[PDB]
Amino acid sequence: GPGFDFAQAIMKKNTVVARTEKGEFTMLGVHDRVAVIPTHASVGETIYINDVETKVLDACALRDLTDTNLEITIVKLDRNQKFRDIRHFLPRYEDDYNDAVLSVHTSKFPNMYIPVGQVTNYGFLNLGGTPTHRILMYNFPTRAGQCGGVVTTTGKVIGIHVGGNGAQGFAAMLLHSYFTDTAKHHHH
Ligand SMILES: *[C@@H](O)[C@H](C[C@@H]1CCNC1=O)NC(=O)[C@H](CC(C)C)NC(=O)OCc1ccccc1
Repeated sequence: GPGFDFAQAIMKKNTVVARTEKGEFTMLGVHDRVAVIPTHASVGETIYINDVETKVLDACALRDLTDTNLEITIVKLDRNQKFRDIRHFLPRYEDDYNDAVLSVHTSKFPNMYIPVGQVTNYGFLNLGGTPTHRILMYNFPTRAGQCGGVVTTTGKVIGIHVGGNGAQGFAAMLLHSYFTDTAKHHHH
């Protein structure tokens, strides 16, 4: 069946409730003090993490080389706790997946597992008015309150939930190379 045990281990050790001016989002911690949140959360200079105001030391809204939104924002947080390093659970490449789980961690839903079934590399989506790339699709009627939700199969953390049209849901891909130590460049 679905990898419920894996999703639960990821929720236990690597998720927190994040709250911006746009409301609450499940937030996946990736390594050290680096986490991700859907870009439409509109992250600013500070953010609530588990209802604790926290300094946002960096925020990078990912876009691809066509200058198209990827709907992922990576943040660096001023907190004492380190996140378990889960980078080795991220996919190297784009892919399709079987029998995935969507897990939510908010105030309203502290832990929440939804089997969404098959996940297809959808590609381009006009995501409520914003052209977006690298989208994963599942045939499940996801709802408000689920954004940021972590999409997993066993051994792989494959994306975070960003939208849904009433019949399908949509996640932004997570790729391993989003989080490697790289080069020295001016990004703001
Ligand atoms: C989470 O903030 C929320 C989840 C949507 C909401 C309804 N059901 C879901 O799964 N995301 C959005 O509302 C999202 C925000 C954009 C700025 C990314 N917009 C959205 O989902 O629009 C509906 C739609 C999605 C895909 C094709 C056509 C319409």
